[PDB]
Amino acid sequence: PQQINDIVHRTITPLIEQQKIPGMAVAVIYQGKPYYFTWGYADIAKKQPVTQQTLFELGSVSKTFTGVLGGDAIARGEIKLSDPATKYWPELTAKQWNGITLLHLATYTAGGLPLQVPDEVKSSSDLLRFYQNWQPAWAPGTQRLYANSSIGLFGALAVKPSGLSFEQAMQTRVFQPLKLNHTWINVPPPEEKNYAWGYREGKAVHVSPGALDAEAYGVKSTIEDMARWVRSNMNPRDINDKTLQQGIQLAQSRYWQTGDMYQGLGWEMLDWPVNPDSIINGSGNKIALAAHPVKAITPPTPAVRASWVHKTGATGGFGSYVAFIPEKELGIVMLANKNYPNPARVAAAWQILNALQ
Repeated sequence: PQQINDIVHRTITPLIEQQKIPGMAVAVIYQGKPYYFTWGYADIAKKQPVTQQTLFELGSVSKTFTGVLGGDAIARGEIKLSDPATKYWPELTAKQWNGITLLHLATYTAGGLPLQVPDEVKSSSDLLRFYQNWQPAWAPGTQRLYANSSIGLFGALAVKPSGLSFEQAMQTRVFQPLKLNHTWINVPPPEEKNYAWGYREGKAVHVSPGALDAEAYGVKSTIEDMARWVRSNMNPRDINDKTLQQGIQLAQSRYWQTGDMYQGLGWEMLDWPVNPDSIINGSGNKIALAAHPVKAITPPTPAVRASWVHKTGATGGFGSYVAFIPEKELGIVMLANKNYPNPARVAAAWQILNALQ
């Protein structure tokens, strides 16, 4: 339908020009079906254009994969969200960890875990020392403070019963069943040809290694795989793998309320129809990174199909966004090789999906 083409070109074209994005890929999901768009260059210098094969850094959109992998392990009976973090990390003996559960880690409510794992942390002993000496600001379950060190630790612990590394657990239990065949945490040598460069202040960059990077911001993927990721999270019931179907549903359950937003595992949700000012303003880092009081939802609300489900992600050189509405079979993936302001991403997505409603 040419309607989709129209609304996308009228929305994304000025976005690209205004934000000076070198390359971009967009998928709209309309009635379940993907429609693809690509602009500009994956590699400016070599004049390599963006394609449907082009790999982008997803940044914190990675956390949605981490949430779903966590859900899958719950469904496997390997972990429970109410389990204490120390149950999977006996060497973590510090006083302050007593009441902190997996749920808290996964939902940024452990009590003030920092945004980033410190650059100094470069070994297993370094990472233990980091968490051993960490001193919470608040009691568990009182404040949401968005943080890589929180959901990152959730991911590393959640796979401990499987006996597999986070990376292999993720590939074998999530990517592979969903045929995300060009989705990587570590881009192998034959695929690096497809790996876009990111651009920051004019320079070409790739995300640097860091502790817990795989769990928090380390996934790379194509627009096609990302379209498949969205369709899967929109309709888990059409997936063969039953623990994965169940994990997908657990990640969209509502564990907390703050303002108009509900916290899932990785995913964040709002009731649909949604107030556009709310998600646009909410996505800006002055709000998104701020500490906010939370309201426990007990029992956690089963995945609500009348939802706006969504996640932003950034690295130094990349900016990504994913949003969908299960009840409407409507969704969008935006991948760009420049990190541009979150509210601009959400405004563009809103205007596209609102026109298609």
